[PDB]
Amino acid sequence: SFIKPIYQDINSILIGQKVKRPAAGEPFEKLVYKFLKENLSDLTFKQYEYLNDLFMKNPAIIGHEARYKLFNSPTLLFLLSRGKAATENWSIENLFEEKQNDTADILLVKDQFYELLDVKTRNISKSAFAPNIISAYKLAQTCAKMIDNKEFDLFDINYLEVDWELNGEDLVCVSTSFAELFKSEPSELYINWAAAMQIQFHVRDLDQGFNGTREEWAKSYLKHFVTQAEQRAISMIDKFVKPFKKYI
Amino acid sequence: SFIKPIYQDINSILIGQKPFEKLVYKFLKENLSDLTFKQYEYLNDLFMKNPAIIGHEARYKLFNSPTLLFLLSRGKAATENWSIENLFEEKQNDTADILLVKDQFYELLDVKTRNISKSAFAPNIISAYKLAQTCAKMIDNKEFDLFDINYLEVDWELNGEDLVCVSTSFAELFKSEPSELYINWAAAMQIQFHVRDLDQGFNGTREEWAKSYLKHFVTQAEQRAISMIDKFVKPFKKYI
DNA sequence: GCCGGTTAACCGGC
DNA sequence: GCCGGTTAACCGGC
Repeated sequence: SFIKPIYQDINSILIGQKVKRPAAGEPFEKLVYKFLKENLSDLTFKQYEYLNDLFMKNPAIIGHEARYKLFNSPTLLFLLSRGKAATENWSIENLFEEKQNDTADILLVKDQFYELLDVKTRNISKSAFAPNIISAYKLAQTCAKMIDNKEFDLFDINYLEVDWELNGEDLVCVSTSFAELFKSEPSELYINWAAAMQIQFHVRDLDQGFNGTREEWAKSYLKHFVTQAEQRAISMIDKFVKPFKKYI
Repeated sequence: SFIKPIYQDINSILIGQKPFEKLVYKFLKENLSDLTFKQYEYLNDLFMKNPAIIGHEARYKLFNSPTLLFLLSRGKAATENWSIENLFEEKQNDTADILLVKDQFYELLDVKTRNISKSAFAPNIISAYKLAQTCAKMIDNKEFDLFDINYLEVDWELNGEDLVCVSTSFAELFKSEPSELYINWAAAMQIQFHVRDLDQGFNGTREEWAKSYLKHFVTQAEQRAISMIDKFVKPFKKYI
């Protein structure tokens, strides 16, 4: 993680910091971005801003196929790149904006290594509700592609969690948390199928005691994923079928 | 439906105006004034007219309807903690966007929006599960003629700085062929369609609709289960 | 504590 | 034309 060495720096900056009251705390992410662009400026990219960048760097490379070759990475191409029609229709006069379904919130790159940082926010006033982290399915392909292409030391997926509460007309940061996905026990990940199949947890609750290699983590997760999938399917007959079979 | 017989009306005062939530509530308020509520406004109302009772079990009986209880009501806690000084604020999880009631009959109007600019993506309408429980609750309690769930797609496009409505549709869920409904499990188990595409060729009774939908649901459930294996299992076995 | 269902929509594959 | 994943997080049952 490029952000860890100065996490403490951030915690101090964000704790206390306030924002406008109209996710709910989307402002806080901006602050986090703003901050990063000030201390790790030559590393910081909103996801789309990296695509725009890479395509300006080679204007004689047009069409999707050619543009896709510019990633040097099947895994990354899969996590970061936009559609084939979207990549086709890219131009200086037609840059990428934000995309709702996009993988990361913020991207930290340095010497071909990539940290993909999601910035999650939380209303601590209300009852804890573990948010969607990432698609269990998307993560699955990610792991598969990692294995197939030998890409084991190219990129990390990390999260920052900004805790806030309602205080008058503005909203304030009470605390934060930081964790790294590939440093958690894969088989302890909670997959909520019904919830668009998303792994779920609060960052402060994520464990960081994985011991093996990156490649072990992927196999281990794929193992857990496949296993949760086998079990989810049977559990479906009982929840959504059985209880209703009488009425028909 | 109380909306249909003035849909034409509505349609007129919407095309041309200027992700983005378009009122519609305002209008419904003016015309059929007494019969419209922004949902929670109804709850507050329902409770404000009965200050005589507190506690959640006592207040859940103010629905006099197992089935209505299920869709409109808030959890035991928030109910209990309801006072004329601590009313309900907007909650995202609320079923209806707008609620019209009359003669002890309820129309649950939902207001969808669409950007004709971007390519068509059937929006989540209602949860397949939530709908199955409803049908289940209708039957058990023979509540077949009490409520409708209808919709009102509002289409629009951007123009320099402002978004303009370019048309509106309207459909009735309980007039659609149940077996035609798309249940996209991955999308939180939601029914997916655009209103202007919802078929309306159903003619059977209400009890028949529900019975049918439970058959549809169950079928698509077994179907979804099996297909998890070939999508989420087979493809990764090779890695472990 | 433990657990999992909802809202709003929104892209892109072949 | 046809088909289905994704993002933001969110409440309340027992």
